[PDB]
Amino acid sequence: STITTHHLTVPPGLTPEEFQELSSSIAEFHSYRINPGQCSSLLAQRIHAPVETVWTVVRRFDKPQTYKHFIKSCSVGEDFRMTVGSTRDVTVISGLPAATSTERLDILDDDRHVTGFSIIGGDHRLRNYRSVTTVHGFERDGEIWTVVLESYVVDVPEGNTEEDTRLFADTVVKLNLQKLASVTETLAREA
Amino acid sequence: STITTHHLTVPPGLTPEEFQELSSSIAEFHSYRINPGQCSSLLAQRIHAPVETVWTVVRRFDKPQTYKHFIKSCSVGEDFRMTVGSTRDVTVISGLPAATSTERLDILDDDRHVTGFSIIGGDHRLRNYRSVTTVHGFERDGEIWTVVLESYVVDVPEGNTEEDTRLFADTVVKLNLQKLASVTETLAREA
Ligand SMILES: O=C(O)c1cccnc1
Ligand SMILES: O=C(O)c1cccnc1
Ligand SMILES: O=C(O)c1cccnc1
Ligand SMILES: O=C(O)c1cccnc1
Repeated sequence: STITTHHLTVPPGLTPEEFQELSSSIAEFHSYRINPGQCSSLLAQRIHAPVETVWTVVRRFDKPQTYKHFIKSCSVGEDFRMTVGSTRDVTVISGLPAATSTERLDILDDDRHVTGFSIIGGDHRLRNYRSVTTVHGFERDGEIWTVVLESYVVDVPEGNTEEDTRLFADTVVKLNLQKLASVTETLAREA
Repeated sequence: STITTHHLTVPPGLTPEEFQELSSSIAEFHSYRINPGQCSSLLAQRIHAPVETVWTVVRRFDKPQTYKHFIKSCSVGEDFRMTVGSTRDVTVISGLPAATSTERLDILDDDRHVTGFSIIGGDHRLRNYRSVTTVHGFERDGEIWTVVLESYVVDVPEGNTEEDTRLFADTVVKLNLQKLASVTETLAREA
């Protein structure tokens, strides 16, 4: 069993200068104790939009389709409120038949701009997948931008390599972070 | 058995004016005879780059990773030449374990800017999938842009709805057309 080292390595998508400003946040929110047979990754996406514009989208646990690809539908409770412990039933059209992903809201901090979720059921999902997303505001000479960090820990399926597990999960997260950046940059350019 | 109607409907991503200029091309290259249990779709993507810049990328049958997502690797023959009938073995990391997709080059027309392929083997692939991609140059008041059309026909898996089959395939094609547009627009902005 070891502690992940995401705070010691510049993630793809981030400059070293930005990283040095985020060291304590990555230590606090994007560190995991991982066992053999588990892997973990940290991904970053720069967004030319204000933090609260990005956070308003990121934080909608009931509307993953607004920032993620391959979401056919998402159902929550009749009296769903945005509280830790809530679940969502996502139908993912990344293959046929569409898969069910039952996901738990693990963290929601509107002050610190932190959220995260765990896959707790469904079919054809990653085993023991948990992720955390944080949103960070940057300024330089009056210019403003945002950095989104997203990390996960996941079990490596027996019969699969850690290399492929990481390649799959990284590709999904990165593509969704790119959708997040497009959606929020459009809102920023337009509103 | 019917003939598809893609030439009578403006596809998503295309203006009616552009469509009226492409009617004969869609009839020629993007029409299929479909049987019950089959479905077909036409997708469009506008690209702010010259046709030959787009075609140079689109036409590389041996390098799908340059315009498509979730491609872990692509292997061709030792003396692979870009000829109809050639095959490629693509490793697709859209899930675990990665899938093998064996694909046949069906069409390659460098004059008309037409290509297409068929899935002829592998695992966890669509059954009877065939697609055709065409690239078209547009001009207006000196300004130049490109339109890429991509259509497919595919079998609807027994147990799946045509709605979900079309949603899956459309999402993949559209996302890859978006990567094509980013890659070629970057080349255009830079070269
Ligand atoms: O199987 C594929 O080709 C595929 C599945 C999901 C996402 N992208 C590609
Ligand atoms: O965030 C997701 O939904 C996700 C991320 C990685 C892999 N599979 C799903
Ligand atoms: O299973 C998923 O969440 C998934 C798989 C491929 C592509 N996008 C998402
Ligand atoms: O072009 C592809 O590789 C493709 C398109 C739709 C569905 N699956 C794969």
